[PDB]
Amino acid sequence: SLSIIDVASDQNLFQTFIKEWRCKKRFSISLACEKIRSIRDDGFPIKGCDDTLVVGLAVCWGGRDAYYFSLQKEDPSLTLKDRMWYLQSCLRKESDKECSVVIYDFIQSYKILLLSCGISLEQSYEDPKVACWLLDPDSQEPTLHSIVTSFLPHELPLLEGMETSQGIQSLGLNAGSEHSGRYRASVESILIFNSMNQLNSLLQKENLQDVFRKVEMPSQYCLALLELNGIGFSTAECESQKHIMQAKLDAIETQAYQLAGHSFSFTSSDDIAEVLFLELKLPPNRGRQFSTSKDVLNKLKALHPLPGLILEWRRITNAITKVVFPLQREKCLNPFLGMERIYPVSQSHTATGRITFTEPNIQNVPRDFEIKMPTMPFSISMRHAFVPFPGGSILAADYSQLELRILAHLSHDRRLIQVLNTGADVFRSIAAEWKMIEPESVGDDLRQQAKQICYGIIYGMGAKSLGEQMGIKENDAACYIDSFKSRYTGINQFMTETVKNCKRDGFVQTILGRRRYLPGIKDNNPYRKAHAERQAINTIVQGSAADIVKIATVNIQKQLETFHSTFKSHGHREGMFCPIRGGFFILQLHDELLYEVAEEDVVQVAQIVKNEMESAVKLSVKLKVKVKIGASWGELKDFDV
DNA sequence: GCTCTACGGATGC
DNA sequence: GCATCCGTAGA
Ligand SMILES: Nc1nc2c(ncn2[C@H]2C[C@H](O)[C@@H](COP(=O)(O)OP(=O)(O)OP(=O)(O)O)O2)c(=O)[nH]1
Ligand SMILES: [Mg+2]
Repeated sequence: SLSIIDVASDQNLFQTFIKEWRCKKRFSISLACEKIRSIRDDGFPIKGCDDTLVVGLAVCWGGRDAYYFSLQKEDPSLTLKDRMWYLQSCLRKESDKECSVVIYDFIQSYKILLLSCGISLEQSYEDPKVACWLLDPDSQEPTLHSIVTSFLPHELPLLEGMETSQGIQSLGLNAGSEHSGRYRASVESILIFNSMNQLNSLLQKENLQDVFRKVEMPSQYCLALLELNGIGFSTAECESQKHIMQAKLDAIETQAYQLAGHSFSFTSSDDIAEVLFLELKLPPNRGRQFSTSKDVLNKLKALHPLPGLILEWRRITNAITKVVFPLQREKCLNPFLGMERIYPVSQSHTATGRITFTEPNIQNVPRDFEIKMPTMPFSISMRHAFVPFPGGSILAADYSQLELRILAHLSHDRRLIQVLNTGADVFRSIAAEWKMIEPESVGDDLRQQAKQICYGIIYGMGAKSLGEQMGIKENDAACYIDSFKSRYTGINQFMTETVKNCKRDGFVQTILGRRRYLPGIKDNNPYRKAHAERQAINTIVQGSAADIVKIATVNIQKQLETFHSTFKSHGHREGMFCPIRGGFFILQLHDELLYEVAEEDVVQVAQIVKNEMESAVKLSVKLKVKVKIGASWGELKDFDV
């Protein structure tokens, strides 16, 4: 049954444990976290919540043995200094010592080990959660109990009465359900080592271990570093943007109240519909009798401008309560950098394979949009609020149209490869063809509309929605659909091949092999089947783009680790002088790698990032990037050097 | 009958 | 009233 060995009680036992740890090439370390129970005696205070504390580690290199490395200050021969030195030495990789450390919730445990314990993990990582996601990307978030049930059933009764292993977070890190951190961490290590061995066998069966250990887990390490750095924030810039946005919101509200007389509430869809359709003419679209989406008011723009006022009000409100308040709320402070950063929580459990940041979402920050504030547009830019550290600069690296290049790779579209290799900007060409204007005289918003039209046609947009977005008839939209499909015959061939392969195999394989299972391809409902086909087409391209982005991130992290000898992260600086000099991955936009590169190495790291992103996994189409240097995320001036 | 994600407000059996 | 649904934003 349970077998926990206190390696911090006897000197000879400690030395034997250290020797066995050094001899072994695969660990299962885990973190024991309890309540304060009240500081500096019970253990290291974990950064963030002040009600939790770390007590020690639990290592299990096979079997039920759960050697517990106690970090408690209460064997006098083993002081904190020598114990921590041994822990760091055994957790440091050197002289080609292959060691696969297995850690549940690797990102959070890495952050805890660095920020509180001051221990820099440098070995390989084998997060069981990441392997579980790799097996079933579109499945729900893998709880500890879920992995134990689905991969290690025989060890299930060891979790008897352990209901704390249900809230996503590992039982080792939470402090509820009693179960003092010793037993919790030890049993957690026992569970995760064997479940990760089973996960490795399954990965070998599915031929997914190479991607798991070469790109997926190194990208998880890069995301951990991202979480320790965190995207920048300026506070004052966001305050100014909020003040201007609120002033414009008040002006719009007063103008609308003057126009319509009464004080109808914008937030109420029923009130808006009543004041628009059944009271002030404004014939409806094709209570809640009439739809009141953004598209409806956008269509009703040639009429009197109240729908435009409501659209501006809605956009400003969405920017002010969904993007401004969350940033001002979940905003931290970094005393070492002297500036107010904000650390998002990364999540790689997305369906296609992208990385999305929660609490808050830095990716869904609306870009620069002009506002009509009479006094010419103020061009409200709250991405301006994401300033880097003083003496640094954002070094964003956005791929030239990435799903297009990956499409041309996996289509054998001679036309598309020819167009993309010799830069022609397919989206600008589409805008020029649609609007009959010259390709050199197309605005940014027209370019974005053309890009969303092209991607829609790629991903099976219907004629009705195509005509609705493009402002043309159903027949004209269908004719445009056939014109686009015939122009790129390889794209259509790839679409049919994708649908056939997803129907035959039940899943779709990414460029490296991170298969996504789509049983809906066998659905009988026509809408569900069509959605499954479209999401399979989008998976093999979008997940491939995210996987290429992860490879580029891994390569850039490697190159900025060998070069620019310094701490690998701001959290590394906090745990363990001189000006800042490094890359410091801060944010990802599913095709764009924002880096908090210092001013001294702006050119060098810019060249390194561009080279490692272009020289990443190569296709029949050259992968182009547009490195943009900015004093913030707003003024990203082009950087072709 | 474009995809992926988050996320706050609106309904809701 | 948890529990989604829906509509907004980014890619
Ligand atoms: N289905 C769908 N996918 C999109 C859409 N926009 C972007 N994607 C994907 C394509 C790329 O993998 C990724 C990059 O989005 P961007 O806004 O940066 O456009 P893109 O990089 O393709 O071109 P650009 O940066 O303007 O030169 O997002 C869209 O409107 N629909
Ligand atoms: Mg791009």
